[PDB]
Amino acid sequence: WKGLIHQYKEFLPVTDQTPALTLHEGNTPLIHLPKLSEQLGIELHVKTEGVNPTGSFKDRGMVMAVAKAKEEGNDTIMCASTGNTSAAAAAYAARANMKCIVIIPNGKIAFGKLAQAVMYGAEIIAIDGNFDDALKIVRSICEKSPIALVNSVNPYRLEGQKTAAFEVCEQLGEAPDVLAIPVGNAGNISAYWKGFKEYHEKNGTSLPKMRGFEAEGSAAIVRNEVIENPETIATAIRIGNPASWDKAVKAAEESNGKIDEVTDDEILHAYQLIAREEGVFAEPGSCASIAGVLKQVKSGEIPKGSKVVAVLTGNGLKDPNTAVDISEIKPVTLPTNEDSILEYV
Amino acid sequence: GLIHQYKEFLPVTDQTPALTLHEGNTPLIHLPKLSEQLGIELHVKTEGVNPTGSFKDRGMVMAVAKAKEEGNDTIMCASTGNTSAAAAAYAARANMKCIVIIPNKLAQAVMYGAEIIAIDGNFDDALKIVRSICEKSPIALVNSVNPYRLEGQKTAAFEVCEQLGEAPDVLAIPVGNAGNISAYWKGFKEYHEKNGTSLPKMRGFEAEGSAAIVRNEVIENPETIATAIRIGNPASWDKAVKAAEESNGKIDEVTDDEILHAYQLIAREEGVFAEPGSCASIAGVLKQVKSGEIPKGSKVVAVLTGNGLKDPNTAVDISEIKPVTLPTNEDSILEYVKG
Ligand SMILES: Cc1ncc(COP(=O)(O)O)c(/C=N/[C@@H](C)C(=O)O)c1O
Ligand SMILES: *Cc1c(COP(=O)(O)O)cnc(C)c1O
Repeated sequence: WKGLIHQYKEFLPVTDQTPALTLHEGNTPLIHLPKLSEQLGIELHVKTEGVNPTGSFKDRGMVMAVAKAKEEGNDTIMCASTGNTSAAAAAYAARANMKCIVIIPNGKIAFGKLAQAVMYGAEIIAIDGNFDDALKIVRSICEKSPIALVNSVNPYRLEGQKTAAFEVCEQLGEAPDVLAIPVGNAGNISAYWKGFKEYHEKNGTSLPKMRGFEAEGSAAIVRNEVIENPETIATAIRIGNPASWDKAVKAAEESNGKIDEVTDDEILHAYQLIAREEGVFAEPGSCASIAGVLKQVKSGEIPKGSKVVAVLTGNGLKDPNTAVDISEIKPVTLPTNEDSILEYV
Repeated sequence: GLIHQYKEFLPVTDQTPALTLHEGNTPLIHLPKLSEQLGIELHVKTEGVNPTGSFKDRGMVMAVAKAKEEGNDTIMCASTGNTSAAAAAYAARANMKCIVIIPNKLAQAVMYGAEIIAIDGNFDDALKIVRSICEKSPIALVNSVNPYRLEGQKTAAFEVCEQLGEAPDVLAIPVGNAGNISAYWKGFKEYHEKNGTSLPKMRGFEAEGSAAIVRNEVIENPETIATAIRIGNPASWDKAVKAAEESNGKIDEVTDDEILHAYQLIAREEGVFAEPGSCASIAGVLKQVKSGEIPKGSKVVAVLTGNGLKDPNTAVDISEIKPVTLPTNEDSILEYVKG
């Protein structure tokens, strides 16, 4: 396995002049969750994108966007980020010998992502505004500067991210009934749908129902209005004006899917559920896909017996502070005695 | 699944459950820029992509699968580090309880469902009581003395051979308790005798403040920023020594400054982020290339044992890249961007 550009070049806008950039991204596990599957009465798998080199699915788009930006002659890339896009941008820039400038919302990106941006060598600019404010600035600057924009409005980002749908079909042996996915800036749900349509066209696989889930306090698509003050403890998807809004809606309509919302309480519960029941640790915003499966299994929007693939978009180590916060452990102190300890259990 | 992939090398029976979190098969990444600068062909085995973020997962999936096979219903260890996280995730995946005993970060382990119990002793007291409990109950001990952890961990050497297409000249690897260097060596020997691959020189690296094997003396209070390898009395000490001996290798030491320098270097130059303890393998490669013990033109695999996200505090603390705080205003941001 030598990275996405090599593996899927047949589906990518790459030429012999594209730099052979890779951090061995892609090819992530599709993990069957038999306990949750039996509890829910469905066949549930998780695409664990936390295994990608910078710990999220953003690596898929970033390797494409950075390579094309280099192929186009740039020495500098820029993005706004809730943390995972900036971490991917900074790593691939470092790998590609390019400068990386990132604009992040002060106090609103997970601590692991800040460590990454710092430990990849990005020029980090923190603003008092939110992600939506940062993206507006970054797009404005890149219109007027010799700096390549690598946010998801760069179409090369979606070309890389659609490979995830290719893998899901290859790993499941068929397309799933449901692709459940978190929605922040909405590029990823759009990319998966493009991937499923291209695979349907080339290989005959069926078309999943695209089921996206915003966080309630940032569910701009669900509310059908721009959210000027989005909030959620799942700061990855704390995004109130998704730049791929229309593409996401088109993906739900064309796939007979839906973009739904889940509450923060529901997110945190799914967050603990997969770690406790299956040994799978994903960051809170990723667990919106699992909260969404729980919500729609109950309502019947996901019927029993469905083959469901939920995307866990980011590693749980991205956000140590949420895990520390909700896992209040005040361990009992016991005498050093076999009977004391065994009896307490 | 690692157990499935390598069952011919593993104590797998028809009764072994198919336990997996899809650990293993981790990337082996060529570092072309560092390679050019050093005059070697340098690859890194990036074990931080394992499920809990450490190579430990290799050994824990094997130990827990065997524990479940025997009919235990609980896993127990005394630890606070990556061991506790790995044991707890595989316990949860195996549908088993997990108990961690600590002397008076654990959040990941607790997320996986580990029950934390503190005792009024030191870590030695904790390991002693864990062993006594496990000897008398259906609670399996998964501290480092559990042999199945070495068996699991040896698969990393099989992967390196299959990923390179040959054994490397040099396997550079951190040494904490020294389980890992012995697992890799055992794996190379088995792969050599079965498939004809060559035998690498095993090059282990301790942090100088915790370098018990290098100093040939138990270090009572070991020190280093690299918490993963702050082990003052390596449990697999002699096994590691014989591994370096059988393989014409060496166990060496690196300073914290060297570790931190490698830490920052692989991240800035190659986009590869590993936890500080892991970067001892890179610091040692730098040190032994400069000393000629790694000759120019060697094919070298350095093992990056853990995810850099394991330790965000060191990353921020030691870096001089500090985020600059700017008004939400394009003009002031453009002017800084040229500034
Ligand atoms: C972990 C995680 N999950 C889901 C999403 C949302 O995916 P989307 O709908 O935007 O394609 C993000 C987005 N992170 C971006 C916005 C960032 O890091 O800047 C994310 O980091
Ligand atoms: C456990 C660990 C080590 C030490 O490996 P040993 O087998 O004890 O020599 C090094 N780095 C990380 C990240 C670890 O988890």
